[PDB]
Amino acid sequence: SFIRQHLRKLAPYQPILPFEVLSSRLGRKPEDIVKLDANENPYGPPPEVMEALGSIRFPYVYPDPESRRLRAALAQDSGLESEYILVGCGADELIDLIMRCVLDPGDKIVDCPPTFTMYEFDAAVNGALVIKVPRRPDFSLNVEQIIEVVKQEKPKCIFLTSPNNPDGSIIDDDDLLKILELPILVVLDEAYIEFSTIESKMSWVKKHDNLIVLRTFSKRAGLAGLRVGYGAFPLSIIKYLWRAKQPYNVSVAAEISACAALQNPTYLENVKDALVKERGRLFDLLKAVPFLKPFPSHSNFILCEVTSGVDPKKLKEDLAEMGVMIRHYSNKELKGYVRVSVGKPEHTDVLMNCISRLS
Amino acid sequence: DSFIRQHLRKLAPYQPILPFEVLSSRLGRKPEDIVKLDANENPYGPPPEVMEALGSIRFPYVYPDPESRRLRAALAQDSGLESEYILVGCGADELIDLIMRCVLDPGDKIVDCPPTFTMYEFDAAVNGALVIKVPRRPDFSLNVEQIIEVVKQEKPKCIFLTSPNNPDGSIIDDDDLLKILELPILVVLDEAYIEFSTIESKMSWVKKHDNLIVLRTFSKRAGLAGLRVGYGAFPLSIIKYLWRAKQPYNVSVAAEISACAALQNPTYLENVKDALVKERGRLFDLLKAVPFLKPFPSHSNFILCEVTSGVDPKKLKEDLAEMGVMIRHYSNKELKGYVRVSVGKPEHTDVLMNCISRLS
Ligand SMILES: *[C@H](N[C@H](COP(=O)(O)O)Cc1c[nH]cn1)c1c(COP(=O)(O)O)cnc(C)c1O
Ligand SMILES: Cc1ncc(COP(=O)(O)O)c(CN[C@H](COP(=O)(O)O)Cc2c[nH]cn2)c1O
Ligand code: NA
Ligand code: NA
Repeated sequence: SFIRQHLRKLAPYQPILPFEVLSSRLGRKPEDIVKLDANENPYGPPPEVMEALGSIRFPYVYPDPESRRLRAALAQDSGLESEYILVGCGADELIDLIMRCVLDPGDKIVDCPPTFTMYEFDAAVNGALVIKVPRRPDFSLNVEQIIEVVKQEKPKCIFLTSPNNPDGSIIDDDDLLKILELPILVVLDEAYIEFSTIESKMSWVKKHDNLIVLRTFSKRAGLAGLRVGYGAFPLSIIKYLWRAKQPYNVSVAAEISACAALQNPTYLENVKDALVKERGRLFDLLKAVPFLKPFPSHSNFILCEVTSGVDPKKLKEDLAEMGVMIRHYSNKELKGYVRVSVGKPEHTDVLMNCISRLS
Repeated sequence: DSFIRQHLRKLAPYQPILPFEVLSSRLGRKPEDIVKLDANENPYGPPPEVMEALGSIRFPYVYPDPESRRLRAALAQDSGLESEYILVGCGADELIDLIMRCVLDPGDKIVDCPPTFTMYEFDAAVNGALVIKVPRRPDFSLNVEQIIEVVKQEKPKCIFLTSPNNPDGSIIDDDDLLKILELPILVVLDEAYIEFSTIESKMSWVKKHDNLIVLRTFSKRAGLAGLRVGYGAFPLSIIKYLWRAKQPYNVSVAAEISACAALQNPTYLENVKDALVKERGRLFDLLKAVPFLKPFPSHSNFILCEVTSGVDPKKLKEDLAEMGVMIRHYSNKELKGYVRVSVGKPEHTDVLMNCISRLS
């Protein structure tokens, strides 16, 4: 085989399926499926987006390789100069790009599960070796053990999600600053920060040349399908990433949609506020379910430990049969939980109705 | 001193081109007053079904199908090849890079046959592979006897072969391709421009050659370069592993929707292809009459010219840009002596020739 040896036993990522595919499999129209498994924004993007997408002037022309219009808009949005900002085909592209540019095969990376499964997946694809330092029972980082493995094994980078996926807890500044004192590249993933009251740390990259901060349009801004994310990078790192990055992965539709979304700050704030409001209602409803233990969250989702002998995978599959999709991941660190995205109030109501009829 | 991998600290960047909105600002001209013939884009745009579909996307806020299965079903119908052999990429660019990422360890070797598409050498450098060059012959044909000899000597993992080639447009004949396929190497045949030729696609060959991959795109004939959607035919023993290593969601909803829509209008696709083939012949004869340009025959939607008579090819390209016409010049050893002119509308050719006369 021509395939690289380390890929021959790669464990694949476990993606989820969209409405058009779910319809065929569940026997339901898309409008008759409640989809709470990928932290998507059920309100969709501001109306400016579909107006812009239906009037793209140059679909036949390659996109701007420098995404300079969006980066100017992001400099306005973030307060960080555009020289520090890269745009990616989702935050996913930037996670992978960082690893491709920093990790030689055999280099080590620290991961803190339970967390976003793409870090371990991307490390495996790139031939890096993962050092797992598990989070504490309250999902907080074990900084003492992070420091120890960093001293002992000299990993090159660590990814840290805040608000974390899948539980939604936030990393306190002092923990992050303690890790930034180490000779390691820290990538702070702020994919869900808009659902919190915490300020983005994008500006910190000007004071820490071993910090990257990642963001996305996929969740709050309702553009998951168009694939557009971004990040703040130290100038000493971004100069090399520019040279190694693929020229045209950010499509014209991605750039146009993100710029259009930013033109409606009132819509973006209102949908965010609606989702934050429903998060509290959903939490209280799930807490009353005898076999679910929800955790507090600053994101647009709620993690539930499944208790009382209930099979968490079967719970997820049973709800899917009933027309409601929630997230279950089959690996050792996550298989005991289910993760419920925050949707419209009527989506929560359907979910709780289905839960009440289980078994 | 730096977190960046050592081999990337010396990387030569790719030289991309700029879109109309950036050109307008840089040149001080409206886009309608800029003639853009530097990236093999289709000036007619995609079939009208595409902008209709893009304006009515139902679920922009939902992740796309990680398996792009609706488009792959349509591509199976279009190509006659079963969908299990077909991958969809964020442009053919994604598939070129994906192949290299899955097949080349650092230090592994790839054969390249310049002058050709510069992304092969760029992607090889980014992935830490070693490029083994077998230059094409003076008529741009492959040197099969040298490819055979170098494969035995260097034991490379793969070879990329463009047909119609970028930047000259010549085609690889079946016997040369078959001889190369007998070698212990992965052969990637890049058919990005095949629709502008009279040659049939070889996607079906991957069912009998498990060391052949065939790449295609919607960016050129189908007018979807900005939406980023390409595809390829892969042996089942290779595709199984590419599926596992591929990023889940790089093919956007807009990419899948636009490509499916384009395929609903075969008449439009044929008519714009025929208009571009017709203008290719007219453009060739006009360029041939320019004393300091030597155009080469082409089966694609572009014409390569050797710049002769002591004329600076880079300055020619930059002077034309100052007049509002963009053609391709690439600054590397094998390509710097040429300019490449994409085939546009007849009126685009006419502006180009006016500007050439004003330099001459
Ligand atoms: C968005 N993650 C989403 C949920 O994935 P999962 O936790 O259920 O496995 C969807 C996704 C996207 N790629 C893989 N899964 C996300 C991203 C990336 O979002 P974009 O690429 O769309 O910008 C990055 N970082 C985090 C923490 C999350 O949750
Ligand atoms: C032989 C060949 N195979 C694949 C692609 C990629 O097509 P996609 O499906 O990804 O759109 C191209 C496109 N080449 C264009 C001219 O590039 P140029 O020759 O350097 O001027 C534009 C481009 C895209 N990426 C870098 N350049 C090509 O010619
Ligand atoms: Na409970
Ligand atoms: Na001539």
